Amino acid sequence: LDKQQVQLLAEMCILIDENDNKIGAETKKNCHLNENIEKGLLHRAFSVFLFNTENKLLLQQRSDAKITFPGCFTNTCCSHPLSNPAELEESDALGVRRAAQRRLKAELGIPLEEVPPEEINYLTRIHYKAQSDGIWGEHEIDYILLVRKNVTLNPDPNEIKSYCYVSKEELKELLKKAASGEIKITPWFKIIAATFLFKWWDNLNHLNQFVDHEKIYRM
Ligand SMILES: [Mg+2]
Repeated sequence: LDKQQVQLLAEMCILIDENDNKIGAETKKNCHLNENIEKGLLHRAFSVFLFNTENKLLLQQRSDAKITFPGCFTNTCCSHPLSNPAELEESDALGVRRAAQRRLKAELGIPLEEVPPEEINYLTRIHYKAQSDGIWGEHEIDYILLVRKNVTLNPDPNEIKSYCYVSKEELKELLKKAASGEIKITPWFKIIAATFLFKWWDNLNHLNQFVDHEKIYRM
């Protein structure tokens, strides 16, 4: 496996129960092993959907170095808060927003100053489980975050092998090519595009009717 990505496997994730209450901490490696997921290990995560002024969504294609879903197209950023004081903060989901700011800089090279927590809109949470291969997989309650800004980019090639802003029609053609096997997409992107994505995209200026901090949608 890629050395840089192997080093990130030692990061401490936040373990949660099924209602997103923190119950412990565990390494990223252990949180993504199917053998631990099969026993119910679950951690907190987030997914960013970043739109620019032209109302295009910023997608990334994961690098081939990623241990789970390498080379797959997905939304702007999908990662997780760490088990440290700053990112465990539950007030107004500030820990998750701080982690999103941190990873947007680490993966896409977006300056910390362009995406401070006050620019990151927490919409709702989705619970899902998937397998990448026989060894690795995912099991998380994902905080869906939305950003609307014309950021600057300087991505880390270790993280992504490409990025692109897409209009709604372009995302639709992308999804068609994924159905043909032409390209691959991640499960969390597939789930969200099939459920809430186009709904939020049509109301970027009035996301209020779409905010739900109470329910955890079980996908
Ligand atoms: Mg995860």
